[PDB]
Amino acid sequence: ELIVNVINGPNLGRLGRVYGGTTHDELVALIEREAAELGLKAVVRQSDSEAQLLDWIHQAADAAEPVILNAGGLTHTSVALRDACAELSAPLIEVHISNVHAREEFRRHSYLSPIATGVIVGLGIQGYLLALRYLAEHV
Amino acid sequence: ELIVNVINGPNLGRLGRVYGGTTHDELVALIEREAAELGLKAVVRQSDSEAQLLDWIHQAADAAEPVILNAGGLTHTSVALRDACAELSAPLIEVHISNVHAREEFRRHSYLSPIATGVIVGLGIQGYLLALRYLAEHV
Amino acid sequence: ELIVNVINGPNLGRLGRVYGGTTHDELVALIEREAAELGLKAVVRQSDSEAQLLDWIHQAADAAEPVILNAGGLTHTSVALRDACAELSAPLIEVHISNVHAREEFRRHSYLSPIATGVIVGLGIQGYLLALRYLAEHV
Amino acid sequence: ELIVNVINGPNLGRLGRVYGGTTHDELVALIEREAAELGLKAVVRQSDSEAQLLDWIHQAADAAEPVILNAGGLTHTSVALRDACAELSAPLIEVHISNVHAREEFRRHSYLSPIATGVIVGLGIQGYLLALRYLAEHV
Amino acid sequence: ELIVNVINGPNLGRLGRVYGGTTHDELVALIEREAAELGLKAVVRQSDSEAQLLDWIHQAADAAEPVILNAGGLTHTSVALRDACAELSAPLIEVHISNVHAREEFRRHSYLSPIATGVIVGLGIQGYLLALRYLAEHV
Amino acid sequence: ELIVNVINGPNLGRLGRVYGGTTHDELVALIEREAAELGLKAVVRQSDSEAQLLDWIHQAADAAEPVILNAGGLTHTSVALRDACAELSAPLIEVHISNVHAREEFRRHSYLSPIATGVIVGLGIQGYLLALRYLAEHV
Amino acid sequence: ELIVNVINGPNLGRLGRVYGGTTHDELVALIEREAAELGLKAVVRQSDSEAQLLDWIHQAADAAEPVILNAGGLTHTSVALRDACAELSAPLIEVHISNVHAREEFRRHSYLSPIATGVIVGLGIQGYLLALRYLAEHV
Amino acid sequence: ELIVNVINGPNLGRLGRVYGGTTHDELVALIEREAAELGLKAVVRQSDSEAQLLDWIHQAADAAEPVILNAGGLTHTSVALRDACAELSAPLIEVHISNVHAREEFRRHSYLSPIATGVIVGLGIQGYLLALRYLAEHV
Amino acid sequence: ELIVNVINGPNLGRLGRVYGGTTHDELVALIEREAAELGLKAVVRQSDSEAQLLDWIHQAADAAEPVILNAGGLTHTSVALRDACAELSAPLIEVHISNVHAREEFRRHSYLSPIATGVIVGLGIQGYLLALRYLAEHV
Amino acid sequence: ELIVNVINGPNLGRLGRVYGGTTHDELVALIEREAAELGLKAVVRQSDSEAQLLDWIHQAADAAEPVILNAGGLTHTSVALRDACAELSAPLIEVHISNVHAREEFRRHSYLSPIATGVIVGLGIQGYLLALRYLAEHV
Amino acid sequence: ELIVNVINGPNLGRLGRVYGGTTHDELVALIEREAAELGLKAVVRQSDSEAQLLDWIHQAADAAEPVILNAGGLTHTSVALRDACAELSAPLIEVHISNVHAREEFRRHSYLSPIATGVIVGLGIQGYLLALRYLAEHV
Amino acid sequence: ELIVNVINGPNLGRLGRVYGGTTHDELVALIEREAAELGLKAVVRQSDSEAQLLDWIHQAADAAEPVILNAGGLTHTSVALRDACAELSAPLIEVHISNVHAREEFRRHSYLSPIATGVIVGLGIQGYLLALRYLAEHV
Ligand SMILES: O=C(O)[C@]1(O)C=C[C@@H](O)[C@H](O)C1
Ligand SMILES: O=C(O)[C@]1(O)C=C[C@@H](O)[C@H](O)C1
Ligand SMILES: O=C(O)[C@]1(O)C=C[C@@H](O)[C@H](O)C1
Ligand SMILES: O=C(O)[C@]1(O)C=C[C@@H](O)[C@H](O)C1
Ligand SMILES: O=C(O)[C@]1(O)C=C[C@@H](O)[C@H](O)C1
Ligand SMILES: O=C(O)[C@]1(O)C=C[C@@H](O)[C@H](O)C1
Ligand SMILES: O=C(O)[C@]1(O)C=C[C@@H](O)[C@H](O)C1
Ligand SMILES: O=C(O)[C@]1(O)C=C[C@@H](O)[C@H](O)C1
Ligand SMILES: O=C(O)[C@]1(O)C=C[C@@H](O)[C@H](O)C1
Ligand SMILES: O=C(O)[C@]1(O)C=C[C@@H](O)[C@H](O)C1
Ligand SMILES: O=C(O)[C@]1(O)C=C[C@@H](O)[C@H](O)C1
Ligand SMILES: O=C(O)[C@]1(O)C=C[C@@H](O)[C@H](O)C1
Ligand SMILES: [Cl-]
Ligand SMILES: [Cl-]
Ligand SMILES: [Cl-]
Ligand SMILES: [Cl-]
Ligand SMILES: [Cl-]
Ligand SMILES: [Cl-]
Ligand SMILES: [Cl-]
Ligand SMILES: [Cl-]
Ligand SMILES: [Cl-]
Ligand SMILES: [Cl-]
Ligand SMILES: [Cl-]
Ligand SMILES: [Cl-]
Ligand SMILES: [Cl-]
Ligand SMILES: [Cl-]
Ligand SMILES: [Cl-]
Ligand SMILES: [Cl-]
Ligand SMILES: [Cl-]
Ligand SMILES: [Cl-]
Repeated sequence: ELIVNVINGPNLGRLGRVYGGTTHDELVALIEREAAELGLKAVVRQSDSEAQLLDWIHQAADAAEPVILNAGGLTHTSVALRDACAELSAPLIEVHISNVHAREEFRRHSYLSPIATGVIVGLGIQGYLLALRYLAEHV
Repeated sequence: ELIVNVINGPNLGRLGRVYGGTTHDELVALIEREAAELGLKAVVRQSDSEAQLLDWIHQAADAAEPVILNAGGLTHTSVALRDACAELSAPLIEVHISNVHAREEFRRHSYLSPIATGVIVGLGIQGYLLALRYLAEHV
Repeated sequence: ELIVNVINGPNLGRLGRVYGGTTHDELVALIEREAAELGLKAVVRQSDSEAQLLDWIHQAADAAEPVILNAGGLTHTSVALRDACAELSAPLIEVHISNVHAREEFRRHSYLSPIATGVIVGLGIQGYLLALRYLAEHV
Repeated sequence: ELIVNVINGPNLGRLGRVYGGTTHDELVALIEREAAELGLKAVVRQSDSEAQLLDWIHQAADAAEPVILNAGGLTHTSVALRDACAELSAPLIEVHISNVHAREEFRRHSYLSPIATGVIVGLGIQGYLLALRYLAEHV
Repeated sequence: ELIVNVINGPNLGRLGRVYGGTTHDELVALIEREAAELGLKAVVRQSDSEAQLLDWIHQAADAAEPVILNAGGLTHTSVALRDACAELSAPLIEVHISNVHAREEFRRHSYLSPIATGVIVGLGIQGYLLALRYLAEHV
Repeated sequence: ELIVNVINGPNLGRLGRVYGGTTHDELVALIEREAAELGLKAVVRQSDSEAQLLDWIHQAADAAEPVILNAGGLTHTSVALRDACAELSAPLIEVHISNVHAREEFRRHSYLSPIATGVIVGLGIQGYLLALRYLAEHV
Repeated sequence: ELIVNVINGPNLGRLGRVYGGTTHDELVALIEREAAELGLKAVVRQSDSEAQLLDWIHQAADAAEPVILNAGGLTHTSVALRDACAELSAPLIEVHISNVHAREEFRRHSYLSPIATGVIVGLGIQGYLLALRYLAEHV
Repeated sequence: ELIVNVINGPNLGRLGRVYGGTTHDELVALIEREAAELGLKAVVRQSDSEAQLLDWIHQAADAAEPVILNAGGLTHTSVALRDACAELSAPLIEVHISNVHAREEFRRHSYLSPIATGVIVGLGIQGYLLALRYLAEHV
Repeated sequence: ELIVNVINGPNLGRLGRVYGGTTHDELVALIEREAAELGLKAVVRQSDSEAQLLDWIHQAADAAEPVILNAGGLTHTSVALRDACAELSAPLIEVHISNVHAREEFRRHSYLSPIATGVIVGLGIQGYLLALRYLAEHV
Repeated sequence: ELIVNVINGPNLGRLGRVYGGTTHDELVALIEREAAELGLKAVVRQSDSEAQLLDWIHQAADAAEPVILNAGGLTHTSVALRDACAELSAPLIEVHISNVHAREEFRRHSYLSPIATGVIVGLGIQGYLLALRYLAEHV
Repeated sequence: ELIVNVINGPNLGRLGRVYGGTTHDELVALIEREAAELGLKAVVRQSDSEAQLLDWIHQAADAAEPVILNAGGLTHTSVALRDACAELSAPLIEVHISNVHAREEFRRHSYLSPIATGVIVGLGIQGYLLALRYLAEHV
Repeated sequence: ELIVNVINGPNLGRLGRVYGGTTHDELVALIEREAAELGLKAVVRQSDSEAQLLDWIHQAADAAEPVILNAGGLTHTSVALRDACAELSAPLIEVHISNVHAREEFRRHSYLSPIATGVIVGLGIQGYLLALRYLAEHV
């Protein structure tokens, strides 16, 4: 179907001021533009609140919509986020802008990867665009 | 520039008979077709021999050409492969067809990821295509 | 005394749609019915927000009321939740609907168990009812 | 059906002289009284001999009768006990009188929990009674 | 410059009812009094909400103001908090009222210490005052 | 009372030629000046000899005088130093000039912290001055 | 010489009702038949009692007779069994019916293998027969 | 069917000059002789080249022929070898001439055992013969 | 008082045929002779049965008699033995004939030492005699 | 022969003001008295200096005299002390006054025990006397 | 005798374009020149193929010639290489050009060092020359 | 320049009575002779006192003279020694006479290697001579 949810977690609202010079609004505009090219509709949301993130994931579970998720630090710490993402019946693509394996050791474990469909790391902001293209070819 | 090397390691010659139903020749034809669309030239090679893989990586180092590398099992075991890939001055994108984080614990460490530019896992054969598209936008 | 607090953490609002087919409202009605049978009053609350959970625990600490707590994923990750529960002077019973020891290894550690009075796991929704009955016999 | 086996392992014969002031005979009389209230028949047995415990578990496997098991120290050490309990087709409820998570680190692993239906810890002698009530509601 | 942010995390609102008999309002009044003595202005804030804490840290990053941070339990669990604190360009002093090394083993790791300027533990409420004095000598 | 012992361990005699540009004699003069301001007497001693350090600690134990201790490398290696410091009945403040948590992993464990009153790290030479001020307020 | 002891440990009396459909008596009859073919005499014994197993091993030590040993769960837990088997001067062949390496991680360590002559796992009941044939060729 | 592949890995060409006095050609002649006795045909191959080993395993996968494999050092290091052996649909028997559990700790883990049918260790060269006999009884 | 229990666990009945050339009866006669010299009565018992050992320990707990215990392999494996020994109100001296620290790594942990009064290892059979002499001076 | 060296390491000079109320001089007088009873000569020495301890051990190595050694904290930290003690050709008995296994985890490893003849822990000051008696019976 | 084998493993053919500016041919010429000075003959070989390396080691084993070996990445990964080197009866000197202990943690373990005569690391290309000089003095 | 410091740590004064038959004075005479051949001056010092070793290292730091250091046991235990050696601006060569990797596991970690220029192990006393020759070629 058309709709794809792009969910960013804590601190991703500060993009542009490791993660590069593009701002979160620029990111939204890039995503929406690529999604229209692809025949999808992208709904892009960001929150520093875990409960707010869980609500958005819950809604994608009930609507059976795919999710492209950059959980930020919660990647490495939240079992609650993992359990909500485990209910999604449509694909889940875990995105990271930086290469989490070229940093601290503790960033090289994700609670999320074992239940995601796939993972894209280190490809910068284009990683989101590439995740979108995967989803457009997989319907 | 135009040229991109796609290097597959041991056992990837057997694709199609976890990794899906597409054969290695089909993979080559998909890659070459997408690369022409993108304005690149893809040189796709596969070997079960580590020394053969090292030679191909060496040549990409000397020519300063990017590499999209699916090292297979060597991902988790070869320091020699890592050291040769560390000499590449152009981007290196680590690809895995399956989600290595939804399998055995020992597949969740890569010698390669810390020196790659980025990593794509679990997106099937499309992961190669997406890696190509990253490289076409990054020249 | 009469009052018992039943606190559910993140994702437990979604019960019924591992954790079984009963909904969170059904759970509330089962608990309140069993508590009246037992001569207690049950106050049942659920939140995906850690701060909201901490507030409820704080209030039970100040009122010296017992707590039956199913913290969900926070069980395995929150030191903050643990520290607030450590102030309770009345009993704390840790409940889990599923058997956390028949799942992933990371679910077999609880920040909570060392400061709880006791723990009930794998007995489904009845675990809450049984926790209530323990508290009715222990006043 | 009516019958429930309550099996205590080594040292539980010494109850009453961490584990509280009730004796093993008092425990038997409490259990039998609660089981009659519930419409069940409780057969309560205790042994310091692992082979004797294995025989009792074997017999519950062949008769398809549920077991409430407090294995004492064997909880943390016996793979043999685990393997016999794994054959039970009726529910197995692991009971501990003390909170094993508020003690030594080595008491926080059980060979038994991964194959039990559920686990009750730290609720004192009432834990047995509560296990019985779970079984009476689950037939 | 004059301004110093003092940020307390979850449960620190309950001070006074390990952490001693002074209340959070008393703490605020002590800090403000010492800061005026020193020629600074202290802005003291407390929240049980991680997102609220992240917002305050974000604002100190944008204003280039120093932070004295007692994150409570989040010290040991939050990568998100760490990443926001890593953006601060002015000093960050990690404070703990209790000696975290004389307690549970899990309190002896901090996500925060590697990116802080310095750390003060076990000196009670005076630790905040001493952190202030460090900052007044370092401008 | 008036007297405070400031004990520096191996290599701290070389300060000034990570640890900054102030010399050990300058440090002594700074400490003595701040201690007089505070109404105390500071006795500052440095040795590369563990036995010499143990003797000084022994004497503070017998006199019931507080100690501010920067043990240098011995922090991470000496159980003997720990055991002598455990006899002190007056406060012990562990000081480190550098942030030991922003360095090698092996510097992030101290034999000393669990028996100290408190710990100050990364605040440079001022850490000693701040430790003094804690002791002047705590008599 | 002619005699070979075949010793089965706890739970192996229940064979036939992972370990397959053959019963312990059938196993005995298969072994005795193969041993006669080979010119040996097989003495096959089974016990759920560790002390009973130790006695049988002791007797093989004093008689200098080889042992084919399937210790069941005791494989992974008993140092006492290991020490008695270490006295055997004739060969000891450790047998397991299932593949212990395709199961839980804890089954992949044996106290016995380092002192055995050799080990056969995963070959079902034939493993015993093959162990016998090894011993008939090694006299 | 008749055919069984016996594959030896690196260094096994040097047998006879821990592993005993029989040469690799003697081993081949022993195997072929026992296989004819059993009504099978044994094809025995040895290589120090991992790629050569992978090719032989690939061919057994395509022909659906059983494999008796002594991978030598590759046992403990190769994920590539493991993945090729995982495709075999006929039985795989892992053989080791020495007892790998009476040696260095690092020899007590095999990448191969979890996907083999069964494993024979420490029975010398007879282990191959016994593996053959297992396969002759299992068709 | 006069009576001292000397309890030997599994395999110690075989002394004399690492542990030296003295037999268990010789050991008994040496102990009884030294105990009479010392004004005590020694009751020396040995069993390969854990339940039998637990019974003897239970009886020493009820009589408030000291125990000198060489548990053999059970030292390193039994939590049940530990828990029964923890009830003894008179001294418990753990004896080992061999030096358990000059052997396998797994012999360097004892479940028993943390609850014993003291431990004697590597002094051969004299260790028992020395334990007796400690008890004669400690009444 | 007659002579026995009793060597105490750091902090043991402070005995009497865990380790009990006897002073180091009292200890010396007790030892010398027991040694004369036994027909030996005891030379008792104590130092907080590792080099001084090494010299004394060196001299016992050259004279081939036994050593009873309580190294204090150095037990757990010094490889240098271990290597010098490894040269002794006469017996070495490691003594500890307290039970090192009922304390911190880090006290339960000794660099010394693997090269000692034997070890006595937790028997208080009598442990020295008992070590002497072992040596008098072993010449 | 005169002959010394110098064996370089994978990637060492690329020297000169961490490892410095000298090329592999320059290295060969330096070695041969120093070996003639010393009265030896140096045979210097390099391969990226493990099987090729094993063959060269095999030949040195059969000829009883010493080996100076820089295995590159295989140092840290190959058990096969280790086992072939373990057959050498003449000295084996492990050489590394860089300091492997000032790099990643995984480079600080060698499969080779425990069976080598000696190891030289971090001395650059001169390390080979120094290894030669050791061998010339040791015949 | 001409001068090279050769520093030996604890127990190396006892050479000659694992480490071979040459005495420390013989070692000094060998070193001085080789150093004169090379055009250097060797100053060779040995101490069992860590403080004495630190003083010598300090002096080499201030004079900018190279150091060849065999720290003995302190290699594996001293952070203080490491920190003083880290100040040296001229090369530091870590020498060990024995192969520390063919011994106990605990000898295979050095605090020193990560800050040394290079390391020579297992080449006996010649290792010192070879270290000298490295330094003569590196000025
Ligand atoms: O987009 C990223 O690279 C990242 O997910 C963002 C924040 C961090 O906490 C993650 O480690 C990486
Ligand atoms: O493409 C893959 O999924 C993989 O790289 C292939 C072979 C395996 O050894 C890797 O673990 C995953
Ligand atoms: O109720 C349960 O079973 C659970 O507490 C709920 C959510 C999960 O995160 C816990 O692991 C188990
Ligand atoms: O009932 C109990 O609390 C326990 O099962 C009894 C004996 C101990 O060994 C277990 O750890 C706890
Ligand atoms: O101030 C403190 O001591 C602390 O930061 C407060 C709450 C706890 O979670 C930390 O461990 C310590
Ligand atoms: O003052 C310091 O920062 C330190 O205590 C000095 C020397 C080092 O060994 C400690 O790690 C830190
Ligand atoms: O025969 C077997 O497969 C086994 O020895 C029997 C019982 C289990 O406890 C062992 O893990 C395997
Ligand atoms: O046959 C053997 O015993 C072995 O497989 C051969 C070579 C070694 O690397 C294995 O550890 C054992
Ligand atoms: O007496 C002994 O040395 C020992 O207790 C006896 C049997 C073994 O299992 C223990 O490790 C040591
Ligand atoms: O005698 C003792 O108990 C001890 O050896 C003395 C000092 C401590 O450092 C040891 O841990 C125990
Ligand atoms: O020569 C060296 O420094 C090295 O052996 C070469 C390649 C790397 O893989 C080793 O870690 C070091
Ligand atoms: O020279 C040596 O081999 C050594 O440095 C000397 C003493 C020991 O403590 C080191 O482990 C090795
Ligand atoms: Cl996970
Ligand atoms: Cl890595
Ligand atoms: Cl990844
Ligand atoms: Cl915990
Ligand atoms: Cl539990
Ligand atoms: Cl388990
Ligand atoms: Cl960290
Ligand atoms: Cl500690
Ligand atoms: Cl700290
Ligand atoms: Cl073992
Ligand atoms: Cl595995
Ligand atoms: Cl095995
Ligand atoms: Cl323990
Ligand atoms: Cl050790
Ligand atoms: Cl001990
Ligand atoms: Cl190794
Ligand atoms: Cl290090
Ligand atoms: Cl090394």
